[PDB]
Parts: sequence; C-alpha cells; structure tokens
Amino acid sequence: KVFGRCELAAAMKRHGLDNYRGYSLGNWVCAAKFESNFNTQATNRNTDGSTDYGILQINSRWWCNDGRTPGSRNLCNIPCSALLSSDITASVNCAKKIVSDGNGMNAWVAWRNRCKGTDVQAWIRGCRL
Ligand SMILES: [Cl-]
Ligand SMILES: [Cl-]
Ligand SMILES: [Cl-]
Ligand SMILES: [Cl-]
Ligand SMILES: [Cl-]
Ligand SMILES: [Cl-]
Ligand SMILES: [Cl-]
Ligand SMILES: [Cl-]
Ligand code: NA
Ligand SMILES: [Ru+3]
Repeated sequence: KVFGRCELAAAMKRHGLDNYRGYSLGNWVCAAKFESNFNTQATNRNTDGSTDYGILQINSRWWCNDGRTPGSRNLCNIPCSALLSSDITASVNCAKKIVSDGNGMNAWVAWRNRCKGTDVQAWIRGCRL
C-alpha cells in the first residue's frame, strides 16, 4: 500500500506515535517519506547484507527475522515480511521499541539527515487529525 501523507499521519496517530518518546507526528511522517516514500512494500538491501523493510525501513540485523542475515537478532519478534503489510500495526509497534533503544530517532539515518531540525510540522499541514 502506498499511503497518502495525511492518511499515514492519521494511522500513525491512531497507533500512538504522535509524541511517542517526545517525537511529534511530523517527525514520524517525515521519516516515512524519506525511508519508504509512504510505501509499505519498500525493501532495500544494506551493505552489511541486512535488509530494511516497510514504511519505516526497519533493519533485519536487530529488529526482525528474514532468515538471511547472519548473526542478527529479531528484537521485535516478527518476520520481516510482517513489516510489509498494508496494516502498519507491526511496523509501529517495532518502531516504538527502536526509538526507545537510547538514540531516539537518530536510529533512522534518513531522519537524522533529512528531518531532524527541520520544520517537520509541514508534514501534517492540512490534515484532519
Ligand atoms: Cl508527500
Ligand atoms: Cl509535527
Ligand atoms: Cl530488497
Ligand atoms: Cl537471519
Ligand atoms: Cl520469522
Ligand atoms: Cl494501518
Ligand atoms: Cl537508518
Ligand atoms: Cl540520508
Ligand atoms: Na534478524
Ligand atoms: Ru490499523
């Protein structure tokens, strides 16, 4: 599923992301934009052999199991394929663990490089949330 901007914002809010660990809703939508372009099916291989899955490009080295990432953990206790679903519940529950891990949203390199510090409220402008 390719979400619309406000559509994803509403979904994220419903699932308890707005101000989760103090990150406003615009932060999460901005991260999703640059990680996946709002595409639940997005996958991208990393240089280390792990792969990133779904709207928030969650990484098989720590977070999910994809069966092909040696020496890796599955801290969200989920198959990585569950992160590609039209229903974002698994992705959000797993993001909640990630953001709680100590470095906040800096875990998402695209967030640090493209969203951090910016006017992220622009990403929810116009949405009825
Ligand atoms: Cl957009
Ligand atoms: Cl915001
Ligand atoms: Cl891939
Ligand atoms: Cl594996
Ligand atoms: Cl599995
Ligand atoms: Cl959903
Ligand atoms: Cl990242
Ligand atoms: Cl980046
Ligand atoms: Na893994
Ligand atoms: Ru839902």
